[PDB]
Amino acid sequence: GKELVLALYDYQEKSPREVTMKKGDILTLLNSTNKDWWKVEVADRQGFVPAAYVKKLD
Repeated sequence: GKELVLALYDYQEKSPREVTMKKGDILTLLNSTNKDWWKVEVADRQGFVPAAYVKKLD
């Protein structure tokens, strides 16, 4: 993924495959094939966060 999304809420990772984000963060959308969990890159960290908690910038 190369597109960006905006974190709508803070989100602390709850499992090994998740990643933490803060509201306002601009993340790189890595994979949105799953309806519920999108893989994103926050700073230099990658992982899944709830899809509904981020908003595509496009």
